[PDB]
Amino acid sequence: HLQLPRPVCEAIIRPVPEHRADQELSEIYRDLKATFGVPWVGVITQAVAYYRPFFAEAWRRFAPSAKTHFFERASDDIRIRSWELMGQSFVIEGQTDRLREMGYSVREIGQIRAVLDIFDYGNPKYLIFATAIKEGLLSGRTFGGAAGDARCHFPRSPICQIDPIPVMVEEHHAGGTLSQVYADIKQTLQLPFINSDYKAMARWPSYLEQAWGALKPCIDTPAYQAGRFDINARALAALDALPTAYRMSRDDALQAGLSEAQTDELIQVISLFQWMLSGIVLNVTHFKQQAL
Amino acid sequence: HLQLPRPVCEAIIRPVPEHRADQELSEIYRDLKATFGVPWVGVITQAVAYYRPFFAEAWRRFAPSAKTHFFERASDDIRIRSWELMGQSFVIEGQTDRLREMGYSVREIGQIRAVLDIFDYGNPKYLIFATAIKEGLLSGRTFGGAAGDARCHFPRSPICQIDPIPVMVEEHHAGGTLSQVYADIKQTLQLPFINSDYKAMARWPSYLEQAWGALKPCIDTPAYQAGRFDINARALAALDALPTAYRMSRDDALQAGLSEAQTDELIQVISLFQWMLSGIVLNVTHFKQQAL
Amino acid sequence: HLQLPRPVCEAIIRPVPEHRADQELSEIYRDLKATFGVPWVGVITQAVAYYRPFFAEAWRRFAPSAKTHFFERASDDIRIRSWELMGQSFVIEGQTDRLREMGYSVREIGQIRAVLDIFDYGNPKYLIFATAIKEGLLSGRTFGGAAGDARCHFPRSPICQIDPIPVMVEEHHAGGTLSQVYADIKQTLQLPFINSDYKAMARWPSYLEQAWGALKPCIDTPAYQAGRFDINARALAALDALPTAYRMSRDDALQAGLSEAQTDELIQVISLFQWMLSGIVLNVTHFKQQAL
Amino acid sequence: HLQLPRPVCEAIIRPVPEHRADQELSEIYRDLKATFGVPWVGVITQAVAYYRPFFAEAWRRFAPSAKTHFFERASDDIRIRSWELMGQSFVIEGQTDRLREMGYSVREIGQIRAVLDIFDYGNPKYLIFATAIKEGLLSGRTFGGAAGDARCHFPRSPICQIDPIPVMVEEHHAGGTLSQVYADIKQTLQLPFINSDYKAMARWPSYLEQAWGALKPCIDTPAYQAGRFDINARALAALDALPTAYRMSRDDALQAGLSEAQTDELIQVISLFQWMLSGIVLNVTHFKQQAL
Repeated sequence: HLQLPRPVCEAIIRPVPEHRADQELSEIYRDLKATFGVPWVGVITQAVAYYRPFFAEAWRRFAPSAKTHFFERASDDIRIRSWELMGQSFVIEGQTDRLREMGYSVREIGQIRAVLDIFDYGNPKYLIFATAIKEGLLSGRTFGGAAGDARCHFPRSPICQIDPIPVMVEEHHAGGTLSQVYADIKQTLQLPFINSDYKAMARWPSYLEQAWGALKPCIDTPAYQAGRFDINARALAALDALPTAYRMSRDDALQAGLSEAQTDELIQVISLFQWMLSGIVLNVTHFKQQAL
Repeated sequence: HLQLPRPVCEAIIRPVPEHRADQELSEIYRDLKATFGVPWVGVITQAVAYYRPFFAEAWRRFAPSAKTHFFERASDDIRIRSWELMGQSFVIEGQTDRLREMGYSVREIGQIRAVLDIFDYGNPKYLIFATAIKEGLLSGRTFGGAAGDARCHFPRSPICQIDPIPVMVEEHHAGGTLSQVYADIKQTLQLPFINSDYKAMARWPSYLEQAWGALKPCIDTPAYQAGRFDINARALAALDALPTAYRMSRDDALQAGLSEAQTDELIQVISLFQWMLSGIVLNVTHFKQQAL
Repeated sequence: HLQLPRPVCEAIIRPVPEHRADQELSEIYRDLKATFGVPWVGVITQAVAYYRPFFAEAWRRFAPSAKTHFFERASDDIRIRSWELMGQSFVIEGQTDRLREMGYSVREIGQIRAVLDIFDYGNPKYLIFATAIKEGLLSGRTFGGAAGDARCHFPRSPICQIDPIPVMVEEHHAGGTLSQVYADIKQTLQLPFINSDYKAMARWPSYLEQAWGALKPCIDTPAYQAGRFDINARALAALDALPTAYRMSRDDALQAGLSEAQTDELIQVISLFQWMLSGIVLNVTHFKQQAL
Repeated sequence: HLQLPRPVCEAIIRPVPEHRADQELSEIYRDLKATFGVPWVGVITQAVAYYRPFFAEAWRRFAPSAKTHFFERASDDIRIRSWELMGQSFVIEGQTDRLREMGYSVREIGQIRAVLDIFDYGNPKYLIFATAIKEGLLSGRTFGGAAGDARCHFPRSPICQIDPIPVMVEEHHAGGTLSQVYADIKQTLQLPFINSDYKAMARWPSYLEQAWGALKPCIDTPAYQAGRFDINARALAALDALPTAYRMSRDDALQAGLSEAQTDELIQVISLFQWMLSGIVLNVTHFKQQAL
């Protein structure tokens, strides 16, 4: 009965997407993408972006760890675990053939796998970042900092795809039918937003409904909820193990320039996204397992 | 009341899309795109591609002209005329303010214009090609070939975007309301196919539904049907003025490897697509005037 | 025996290249590239950009004309004339067989032509811009702006290559012998700088060694000097026919924030690049006819 | 005083570069790049590619292992080991200060690092592949295949740079000084060819002049020599642990269609490249530490 609570969330989330970002924000957005080695700024960071002096300083405190061999391996090990959990817990009778029947060519199915690959690789990095932000605020604690194995502090595996931004069907791009797929997900996952993951799948409307439609019955089953706690506890372990110490408390929030009250709302906001992220990692894993 | 007849189109169309093309075909596809200087193979040429040795040979007979200063200016003057025609015959309200209110940012509206630019540039080039193919078959005639102004034989203005293929929501990609928006168009336009320019617009569903919604009432008004005659007449004039003579008769079809039967079917296919291309040139013009 | 008088420029040129440009200036560079529809910022515009508030202002005033059918055709008509001129004045030996025998493959020779095309397309546009800036300052006149044919004000031929920036071997990149070919070019062309064109061709040092060596004997022959004057005059004529009036005189330069002392230097600097731009249009034409 | 014996190479090496590779071979070249996740076909694979039916068959059999977490981790640990090794064996002064003073902007130095990054990531993967071909042929043995940890069989970390092909100044591109730096490199490393990485560094000839000059004294110091053997041993150990069994014996090479004469020749060619990739791994590690 291992299970992860969806927090209270009073808070209005105010993402700054990349197509609206001003030049100052877009610089941090670029540093973020380059450092992780991902071609998309996640909604979580679009949302912490609203509290921009916090985001700026938090990222600055976190960026050194993100650049390390340790952080590459820690994220990669969360992807592997998800691949392990979902393969053991759920039946994946594939869908390459289902897609062929629908009309999809081998080229197209390639392009889809390539999109799911991006998020497969990128989400454990956002999860760990989310975790550090939320736990730093909540506990005021200093995390990581140990020397240990010197190879842990080495530069991460260096190749990366950072351009272009994946094609994403935003919520105001959406027509009616797709809007209902988008409402169906928000409700099912209990989120006020559509993940970048689904939006990029949505470029292929008929493909997204098929995939989501196979994933939906697995959400909040006990094995899913167990698996999600597991993924969550591993991001908590990566937080404890950062190569460069990370502290960003409520008081560092004030010093960064936020009111006490804005810090309270930020905590609700990051707690929501942090809870979202262990779930999307199972979610993306599922889509990718079907795709093979 | 000048009108140009929608022909009979008994014939099944069988386009080989780029994501399906094999190595041999993809190579002619690359030469096509490179010469015209467009990043997409048009449905017209996808469809004539089914009759591959005719398509191969016809393209060979036409490409010398396509590479010329003459052909660049003839295509460009067709765009200019359509801009001229639609600007006068139609009151087209600006509508970027609507898009803004729907939630589209200044950057997104930019990307949308960039897509319309592609087709605004490329469709006169496909229109003239489809005209050469059609009339060569019907009349057996040898068109152009005059020396004239030596500058007409000069290399065309050199710059092109060749990549990537635009993002198109193909018909099997399409979801619910979009399959009915696609249906709406097929019917209104009397076509069995959805054009590439709509599919590219389809990446922004909400933007398609009401760009199209604004254009639909214009189709087959007298000023529309007349503007279309004008565009069709000008492609016939560019056909007569080709700097390298083009002949591809019915008997060349047979020589190419086609049967009498297949050639009969090809004539129906090219006539339908040829008819389509003057309509789509006004259509794209309309979209693009809306988007100022 | 006709020729373009080389101006005297004692003035130091201080180009801001794209790889040192700050955010604000990159934003203007970007807009310049998107409107011209070329992938590179000219050394001409890099040197004017030093006197930044004047550059910013000459560009806002000129850009309305740059976006027009008139400006696209006028620039393109200068490319045609240079092709005509060099073709009739010079017997140019083909060099692709000699490239082949040096080791160059078909694709490579193709890459070489593609780069040449970029400058064959772009440079007349810079020539006209430079002419406008120079004459506006020398004469104080308002140029163009007559109503005339409505089509001249239409949007220009709409698709372009903006990315990536051409691979250019800068002077501080060059090793010994490439620094000697750069020295040669400078003295023969009478310039204190290396054009973007040669640096781009310099990606293939041996090809540049060849194409420059075949061009050089033709430099400042009578047929060159007369053709150059004619190219020049075409730019001056392009100036009087601009769709949207352009005035940027000394009084305007002062108002933009320049001193008296900086305006005299700017007049010198633009004067030297203006003279230059007639020569580079012919030079790449020779290049490009060598490579047929 | 440990050292890797250089093998006698009598054989003429005959690489098909990406810019000459035909359609069939380019499609093998593609798959190799999309599996390794690098944007370049290595010269080792270019030379084995001459023996094309053997090349196709050795890659079909090795590709199952290359697609695995094991292979990703194992290649990555070779990168980690060389960093560790050159770091504790050598005190390497920074060079970015001299690059600055030479004229290199912050972005250019950034670009150079990004190119170094590529090889830093890819080369271990080419080391291991080359090791499998050499040992397979020399010993007739089946390599890897034991079940072990299930995770080893999982899909590798799923993101890559596959385009564009790095800018590489080939030997028929090079001019005067470059040819002599290339000459220096060949004799110093005892190779009758230039590696992809020096030709890439060569886009910036003065950078290559500087980075190679700082390396060359270190070449064949005891420390270098001893470290190179270690890297070589770990490749040999990666070979015994391949997730999916690999056999490609001389007998196998006969079935693929090689004579006995070509197989002797192929054994000499792969042997010389096999020896070489242990060195290039240390070599670029050095450049990269020079450039921190």
